[PDB]
Amino acid sequence: GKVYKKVELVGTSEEGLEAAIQAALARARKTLRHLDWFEVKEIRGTIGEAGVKEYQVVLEVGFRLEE
Amino acid sequence: GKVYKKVELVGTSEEGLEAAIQAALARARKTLRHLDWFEVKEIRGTIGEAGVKEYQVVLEVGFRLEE
Amino acid sequence: GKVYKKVELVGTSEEGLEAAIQAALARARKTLRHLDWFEVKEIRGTIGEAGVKEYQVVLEVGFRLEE
Amino acid sequence: GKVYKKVELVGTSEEGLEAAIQAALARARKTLRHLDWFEVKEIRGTIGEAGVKEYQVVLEVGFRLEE
Amino acid sequence: GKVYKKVELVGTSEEGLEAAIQAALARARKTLRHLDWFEVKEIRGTIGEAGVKEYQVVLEVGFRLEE
Amino acid sequence: GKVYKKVELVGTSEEGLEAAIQAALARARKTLRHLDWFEVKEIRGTIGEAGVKEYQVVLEVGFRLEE
Amino acid sequence: GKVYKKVELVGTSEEGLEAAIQAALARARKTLRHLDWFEVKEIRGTIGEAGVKEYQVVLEVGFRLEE
Amino acid sequence: GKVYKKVELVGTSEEGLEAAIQAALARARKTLRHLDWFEVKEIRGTIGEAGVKEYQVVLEVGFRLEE
Amino acid sequence: GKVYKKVELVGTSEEGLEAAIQAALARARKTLRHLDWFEVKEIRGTIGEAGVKEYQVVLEVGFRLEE
Amino acid sequence: GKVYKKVELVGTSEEGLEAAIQAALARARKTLRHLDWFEVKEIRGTIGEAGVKEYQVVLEVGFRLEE
Amino acid sequence: GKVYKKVELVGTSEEGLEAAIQAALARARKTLRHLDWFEVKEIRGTIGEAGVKEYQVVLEVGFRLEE
Amino acid sequence: GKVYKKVELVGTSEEGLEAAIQAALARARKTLRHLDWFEVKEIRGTIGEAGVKEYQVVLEVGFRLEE
Ligand SMILES: CC(C)(COP(=O)(O)OP(=O)(O)OC[C@H]1O[C@@H](n2cnc3c(N)ncnc32)[C@H](O)[C@@H]1OP(=O)(O)O)[C@@H](O)C(=O)NCCC(=O)NCCS
Ligand SMILES: CC(C)(COP(=O)(O)OP(=O)(O)OC[C@H]1O[C@@H](n2cnc3c(N)ncnc32)[C@H](O)[C@@H]1OP(=O)(O)O)[C@@H](O)C(=O)NCCC(=O)NCCS
Ligand SMILES: CC(C)(COP(=O)(O)OP(=O)(O)OC[C@H]1O[C@@H](n2cnc3c(N)ncnc32)[C@H](O)[C@@H]1OP(=O)(O)O)[C@@H](O)C(=O)NCCC(=O)NCCS
Ligand SMILES: CC(C)(COP(=O)(O)OP(=O)(O)OC[C@H]1O[C@@H](n2cnc3c(N)ncnc32)[C@H](O)[C@@H]1OP(=O)(O)O)[C@@H](O)C(=O)NCCC(=O)NCCS
Ligand SMILES: CC(C)(COP(=O)(O)OP(=O)(O)OC[C@H]1O[C@@H](n2cnc3c(N)ncnc32)[C@H](O)[C@@H]1OP(=O)(O)O)[C@@H](O)C(=O)NCCC(=O)NCCS
Ligand SMILES: CC(C)(COP(=O)(O)OP(=O)(O)OC[C@H]1O[C@@H](n2cnc3c(N)ncnc32)[C@H](O)[C@@H]1OP(=O)(O)O)[C@@H](O)C(=O)NCCC(=O)NCCS
Ligand SMILES: CC(C)(COP(=O)(O)OP(=O)(O)OC[C@H]1O[C@@H](n2cnc3c(N)ncnc32)[C@H](O)[C@@H]1OP(=O)(O)O)[C@@H](O)C(=O)NCCC(=O)NCCS
Ligand SMILES: CC(C)(COP(=O)(O)OP(=O)(O)OC[C@H]1O[C@@H](n2cnc3c(N)ncnc32)[C@H](O)[C@@H]1OP(=O)(O)O)[C@@H](O)C(=O)NCCC(=O)NCCS
Ligand SMILES: CC(C)(COP(=O)(O)OP(=O)(O)OC[C@H]1O[C@@H](n2cnc3c(N)ncnc32)[C@H](O)[C@@H]1OP(=O)(O)O)[C@H](O)C(=O)NCCC(=O)NCCS
Ligand SMILES: Cc1cc2nc3c(=O)[nH]c(=O)nc-3n(C[C@H](O)[C@H](O)[C@H](O)COP(=O)(O)O)c2cc1C
Ligand SMILES: Cc1cc2nc3c(=O)[nH]c(=O)nc-3n(C[C@H](O)[C@H](O)[C@H](O)COP(=O)(O)O)c2cc1C
Ligand SMILES: Cc1cc2nc3c(=O)[nH]c(=O)nc-3n(C[C@H](O)[C@H](O)[C@H](O)COP(=O)(O)O)c2cc1C
Ligand SMILES: Cc1cc2nc3c(=O)[nH]c(=O)nc-3n(C[C@H](O)[C@H](O)[C@H](O)COP(=O)(O)O)c2cc1C
Ligand SMILES: Cc1cc2nc3c(=O)[nH]c(=O)nc-3n(C[C@H](O)[C@H](O)[C@H](O)COP(=O)(O)O)c2cc1C
Ligand SMILES: Cc1cc2nc3c(=O)[nH]c(=O)nc-3n(C[C@H](O)[C@H](O)[C@H](O)COP(=O)(O)O)c2cc1C
Repeated sequence: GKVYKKVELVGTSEEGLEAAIQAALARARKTLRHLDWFEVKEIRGTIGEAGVKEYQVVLEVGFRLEE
Repeated sequence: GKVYKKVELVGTSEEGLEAAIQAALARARKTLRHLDWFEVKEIRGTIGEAGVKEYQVVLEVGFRLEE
Repeated sequence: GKVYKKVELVGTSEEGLEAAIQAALARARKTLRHLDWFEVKEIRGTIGEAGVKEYQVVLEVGFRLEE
Repeated sequence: GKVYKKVELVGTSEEGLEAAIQAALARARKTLRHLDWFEVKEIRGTIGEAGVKEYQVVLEVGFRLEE
Repeated sequence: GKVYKKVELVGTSEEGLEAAIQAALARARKTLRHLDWFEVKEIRGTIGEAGVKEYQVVLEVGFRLEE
Repeated sequence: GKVYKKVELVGTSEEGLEAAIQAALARARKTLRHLDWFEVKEIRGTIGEAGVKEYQVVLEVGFRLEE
Repeated sequence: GKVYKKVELVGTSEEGLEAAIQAALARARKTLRHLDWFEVKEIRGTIGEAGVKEYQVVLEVGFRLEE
Repeated sequence: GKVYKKVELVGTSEEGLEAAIQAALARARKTLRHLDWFEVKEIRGTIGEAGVKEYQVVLEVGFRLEE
Repeated sequence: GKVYKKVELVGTSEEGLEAAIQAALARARKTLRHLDWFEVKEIRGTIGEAGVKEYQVVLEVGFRLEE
Repeated sequence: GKVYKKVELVGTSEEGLEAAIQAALARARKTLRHLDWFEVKEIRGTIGEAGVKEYQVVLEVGFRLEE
Repeated sequence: GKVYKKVELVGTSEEGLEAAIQAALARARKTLRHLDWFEVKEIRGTIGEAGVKEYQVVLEVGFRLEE
Repeated sequence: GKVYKKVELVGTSEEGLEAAIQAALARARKTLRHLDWFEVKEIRGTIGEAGVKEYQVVLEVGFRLEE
């Protein structure tokens, strides 16, 4: 009946984990419709002078295909 | 030489597992050419009053890239 | 806000995979309320004289906790 | 000597990841005694108009069995 | 005391998943004795014009070694 | 037909691995009926002055559900 | 801030593993901009009369999304 | 140069884990030559009136192929 | 050319996940130079009377080796 | 319909990874018919005075069963 | 607050599994302070004329870092 | 009896995979004694204008502890 597609995005943020996830989802929303669920695959990031520099949440986003 | 792409789809069906897989592949065939193989990643679904409500087969579909 | 619980069941059937899943969900329904989704963890079984004897679907069942 | 049990819960929250984990543990505390440790199995969630709608932390909770 | 061996087979069928599993077990029975249990490792297949062309169930078969 | 449930326990012992497994199964037997099989998921433990202090075997226990 | 996308390709070559990876990346470069990193997921291949016939490197390619 | 083969066996014993492993290796030694190393894949078993009934160590055994 | 080393740390914090990661990286920075990236392996923790007591992020830290 | 068997071999070579894989397949070819595909499970090896001493590619080889 | 380090050791013994684990922890204790917990990653070993020759337990050891 | 330690290194090279592994092992040899075996955990790398820029082999190196 219904068919969904999953797309793997990496959301990044210097503020936090929630912000990194939201960054990815805010970009998906600009282009994709019927965004339904997400799955966090891994949490990575870079290290700077002040500790964590950039949080990087690797993310699978599922959306319903039209037509 | 050849390069293939894999795309992750979720086929759903109220009838059965085979029907769920076929639903995903029937939607892929509308848009993609040179579909070659698939790999079932996981089997999930929803529960209703009569037991299984919707079978949901998470699926990787491999196809040959042109040019 | 909401909290769900997951419970690991193994549904068995001599007839097929769908029947094995349905057996587990039919038993869960007798006792548990607000059954929402399931996840197939593995498919196993026994072998007899006529091939497959019993299909055994190891299954995670998610339901909403009350109150 | 001692025997512990592990139970798989899914804590949900619209506010954040920490709130989702706390939701699950607050519900466990109402019913279970000698809660000791937890293990995050996966982080999932739903998508709405404003990005993340509901954070969902799938969680294993370990507690000491009495007697 | 007892020692079992596991052998990895791939059963294929154009008709369905159950038929693929049965194809592997029917071939094992021709040659091996004391076949006891099986474990499905992965589900793959090929794609044709009519959707799924051949279902391919990768399968571990366990049997008791004699003597 | 039949439906089984799996429950995740952690047996602990200062004496050894076998004693840790037996501790979990001895506690299960007090409360659960038709215990059939177990699966070791992981082996952990604590460290003291004399080496290993407590062996901790994380364990899945499968039993047949009644009625 | 930044958002990356990951795409799963399978590079193939009769010459070697490096050539298979390079095949996939050369095809990505024709169409995608800001290609940054790759991750080898698995190495497979076909067998002919002279041993290995075609090396097949399944590959995840990460690139920065524009705008 | 050298080629090794791996074979998956399941050693069982009512006495203990070490005895289960040794049961598998004692049977391998009767038939196979140049046995070099082993890898424990999982530890399972059955449950009886007195706790553990039979320990079952699933095992990969590596040996050098002749010629 | 370049060689990096990875070290596995567990950062802990009573405040949150981000604080737990930062605690680990702040300790690494005291002793190690050329810290570049991190990978979260798992998220665990302890439970107290107020829910989560201590967040524990198991973490791999990668840094470039000198000379 | 068709049934395939998978066999786990370890090909070794002092010259390189491709040579290690080819060593395994060249030995399989001597004894087995209808060799079709392979899957690299892991890459290991030994260390000597001059760096890598022996590359060791653990390999699954799939072939069609006759008759 | 607190930061722990994990180190991966392989304890070996001809006597048994418990002895292999203890061998690793006895060596760690000579050099490292505040050893707290361990995690068994895998169980391997070598094969001789009399069956198992050497048990080899690959082990992660966690200890609290000072100051 | 014997105790080994494992250390996780990432060897990099612009020339190839073998060169990346050798880079890691050549650096280990400068400082560590009784290097015995290695295990490749993952293969990653960076992308430049000419395809692959730097191969990066994440590697576990095992060596016998002295004394
Ligand atoms: C390049 C790329 C990142 C740009 O992404 P993007 O900005 O989201 O662009 P897309 O065209 O993919 O956007 C979605 C499209 O599907 C439509 N769409 C949105 N929601 C949809 C839905 N739920 N179902 C079906 N179609 C949908 C949109 O209308 C849009 O189509 P449009 O041309 O009418 O505007 C992206 O297209 C990509 O990575 N695709 C694959 C590229 C690739 O891997 N190449 C192969 C190299 S070997
Ligand atoms: C949105 C989406 C789901 C729509 O699905 P769809 O029905 O397949 O629509 P598409 O436009 O992708 O159709 C397939 C395209 O692939 C092409 N194609 C099919 N098979 C091909 C092959 N073997 N080789 C090369 N191209 C091929 C088709 O010709 C078509 O392109 P065209 O419009 O130039 O003729 C899909 O485009 C997509 O996932 N893109 C979004 C990716 C994404 O997540 N973007 C980033 C968001 S932040
Ligand atoms: C090639 C192969 C698929 C042949 O399949 P097959 O049709 O089942 O043929 P078999 O040789 O296994 O015949 C069955 C054998 O198992 C024995 N057997 C059956 N049940 C048994 C049991 N429960 N306990 C012990 N032996 C049993 C039979 O007696 C027979 O042995 P026999 O020839 O001494 O009489 C399979 O044997 C194989 O893949 N061999 C290994 C190939 C390999 O890996 N090569 C080395 C690496 S290159
Ligand atoms: C078939 C497919 C692989 C072909 O890819 P391709 O030929 O290499 O190139 P595409 O046309 O998809 O992508 C190139 C586009 O991405 C853009 N792109 C490249 N780098 C980009 C970047 N970093 N950021 C945003 N966009 C980028 C290019 O400018 C181009 O866009 P434009 O032509 O609209 O200006 C691709 O269309 C695809 O797989 N899409 C998804 C198909 C799918 O899953 N279908 C659903 C079936 S159910
Ligand atoms: C011992 C062993 C390594 C020998 O390897 P080998 O050099 O390849 O010898 P094989 O017996 O496997 O040779 C292949 C056999 O199967 C046949 N065979 C080859 N290709 C075949 C195919 N595509 N389909 C069916 N059979 C095939 C060959 O003709 C040969 O049979 P034959 O001797 O009856 O002529 C291997 O047979 C083996 O691992 N056996 C199992 C050992 C084991 O684990 N048993 C339990 C001990 S605890
Ligand atoms: C059933 C089974 C476990 C019993 O086999 P077994 O008791 O170990 O005896 P096998 O003959 O197979 O293997 C031992 C033989 O290998 C040979 N051998 C031993 N080690 C060897 C090695 N290192 N290299 C090459 N040959 C070796 C020996 O000569 C010995 O006796 P042989 O002269 O008859 O060949 C085994 O035959 C089997 O599982 N085969 C595969 C079954 C299968 O999956 N086939 C397809 C069915 S769908
Ligand atoms: C004990 C321990 C936790 C303390 O960690 P620590 O505070 O970082 O102490 P270190 O010994 O690593 O000191 C850091 C050293 O690394 C050096 N270093 C830092 N960055 C470096 C870089 N990027 N390249 C090369 N060297 C570097 C520093 O210069 C310093 O060297 P110094 O002694 O010349 O001043 C840690 O040393 C340890 O776990 N070592 C291994 C213990 C072990 O497992 N042994 C076997 C037990 S069985
Ligand atoms: C920074 C670092 C990589 C430098 O590595 P390095 O170049 O190999 O230098 P090291 O001093 O650690 O290693 C060589 C030492 O190990 C010894 N060694 C070599 N082989 C040995 C063996 N098999 N058994 C015991 N010791 C051995 C050498 O003799 C030498 O000791 P010595 O200088 O006292 O004579 C290393 O200090 C490190 O990674 N430490 C851990 C970092 C860490 O996790 N710290 C905690 C931060 S929060
Ligand atoms: C060779 C090696 C195994 C020797 O192990 P070792 O027996 O523990 O010897 P170390 O020198 O590390 O001694 C342990 C140190 O940890 C310190 N220490 C012990 N417990 C501690 C704790 N919990 N917190 C902080 N420091 C602690 C000890 O005091 C000692 O340091 P000190 O002698 O300077 O006072 C070495 O430590 C090692 O594995 N280092 C890694 C080197 C490496 O990776 N090489 C680069 C590869 S290219
Ligand atoms: C394979 C798959 C995984 C899903 N995972 C989740 C989950 O992570 N959490 C959740 O709330 N919903 C999950 N969903 C349910 C989807 O959000 C569901 O499709 C949506 O609620 C209704 O679908 P629709 O787009 O047809 O309206 C999942 C659905 C599928 C197909
Ligand atoms: C990584 C990968 C995985 C594949 N898996 C399968 C498989 O699951 N089953 C199968 O029959 N063929 C499998 N194939 C073979 C493809 O179907 C093959 O590319 C096709 O048969 C011929 O390729 P073509 O598109 O160039 O004609 C696989 C190929 C690749 C690249
Ligand atoms: C298998 C297992 C896993 C554990 N994991 C953790 C951990 O994640 N973090 C932690 O602080 N304690 C962990 N613990 C320690 C428990 O919290 C421990 O049982 C408790 O601190 C003391 O036990 P008690 O209930 O008998 O008082 C673990 C214990 C077991 C049995
Ligand atoms: C490691 C292993 C896995 C097994 N898994 C299953 C299972 O998937 N389902 C099942 O019904 N029996 C399973 N069994 C039980 C076997 O079927 C059992 O050996 C058989 O019922 C009785 O053994 P026998 O050949 O000595 O008569 C398993 C046994 C072992 C050794
Ligand atoms: C999740 C993720 C994984 C990455 N893995 C690697 C790695 O495998 N090796 C590497 O050199 N760089 C890796 N990078 C770093 C990227 O190459 C990095 O984004 C690039 O060097 C700079 O990003 P830019 O496109 O914004 O300039 C990774 C980055 C992300 C987001
Ligand atoms: C992939 C593979 C895995 C191995 N694992 C181990 C191990 O677990 N422990 C060990 O002591 N030796 C291990 N070895 C080393 C073998 O025992 C080695 O082949 C033997 O010591 C010497 O080989 P030979 O049969 O040619 O004499 C391994 C070898 C290979 C090929």
